[PDB]
Amino acid sequence: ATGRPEWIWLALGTALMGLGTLYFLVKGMGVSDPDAKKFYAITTLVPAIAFTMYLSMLLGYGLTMVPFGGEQNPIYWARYADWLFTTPLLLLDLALLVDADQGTILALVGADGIMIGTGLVGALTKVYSYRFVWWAISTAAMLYILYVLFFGFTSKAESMRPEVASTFKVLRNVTVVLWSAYPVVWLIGSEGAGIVPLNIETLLFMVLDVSAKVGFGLILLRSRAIFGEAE
Ligand SMILES: CCCCCCCC/C=C/CCCCCCCC(=O)OC[C@H](O)CO
Ligand SMILES: CCCCCCCC/C=C\CCCCCCCC(=O)OC[C@H](O)CO
Ligand SMILES: CCCCCCCC/C=C\CCCCCCCC(=O)OC[C@H](O)CO
Ligand SMILES: CCCCCCCC/C=C\CCCCCCCC(=O)OC[C@H](O)CO
Ligand SMILES: *C\C=C(C)/C=C/C=C(C)/C=C/C1=C(C)CCCC1(C)C
Repeated sequence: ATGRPEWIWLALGTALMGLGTLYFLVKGMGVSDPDAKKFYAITTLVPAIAFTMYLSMLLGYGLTMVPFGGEQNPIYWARYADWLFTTPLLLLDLALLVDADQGTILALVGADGIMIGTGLVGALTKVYSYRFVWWAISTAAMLYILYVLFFGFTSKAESMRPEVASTFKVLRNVTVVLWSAYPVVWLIGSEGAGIVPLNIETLLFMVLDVSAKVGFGLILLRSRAIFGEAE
């Protein structure tokens, strides 16, 4: 409904995830290389899931009211349903690019699950001061992920094919900068201190989400690093 001022950004987000899904879908037709097919499958699913959850927030299904600080506070819980399934897939794109081992993949996906899950608990907590305890644990799990992407993945990438290493380093830098903004927006927005209003908070997440999913995919899927070395 248009009674919520943030609706314009939810509608724009819905449209851009939908167009991004359609573009990757058609671009992925004809790809027969089995390696490339993995990356197209992982990367096309990411905006498709986000499309459905931006639509649920636009129509009002993905919104709940949570009492804290005396007031009833609108909390879009569908963001966490979105991020639970899309953030592991983005990490898989990076780990498959560098041929990460299985133990490291499991550690990354597990820390990511702890990240989003404790962020969800913090979003729905009724005692104000406890919301920030959960924010801190979630941020600690994120810092572990960022550490592994630098001091574990970067070291191996330098020992692989040059195009793999070069594409990895670009996507790593994009991920580190964009993921690090998310905890800041939560802390000063309606889920945390309440300094920035919800309509502006929704704009900022919309720009971060499209850049981290559609922009990330455009860089990856235009690279030759996703094809096997063939003659
Ligand atoms: C790829 C090309 C596209 C480039 C696009 C990049 C733009 C990102 C914008 C961000 C935040 C905008 C923040 C706007 C803040 C307005 C809030 C305000 O000023 O409200 C006044 C208030 O009533 C009294 O303080
Ligand atoms: C206006 C359009 C709105 C947005 C569109 C609606 C999205 C939700 C619907 C469908 C899922 C469609 C398929 C998603 C799975 C794609 C996976 C893929 O492309 O895999 C390629 C691989 O190479 C194969 O082996
Ligand atoms: C490789 C793995 C691929 C993973 C593919 C999975 C994508 C699932 C997508 C979307 C719908 C999300 C639906 C979430 C359901 C929430 C419904 C609910 O619990 O509502 C409670 C209550 O009724 C109201 O507050
Ligand atoms: C690498 C990724 C880093 C992610 C983790 C970085 C955490 C730092 C955040 C916040 C302290 C900001 C102030 C919190 C106190 C809010 C009360 C207040 O002073 O109001 C705000 C003021 O108006 C305007 O700064
Ligand atoms: C879909 C796009 C991406 C990059 C999503 C990123 C989400 C996070 C980095 C979440 C961060 C949080 C932390 C670490 C602190 C509490 C709140 C969050 C769950 C938003």
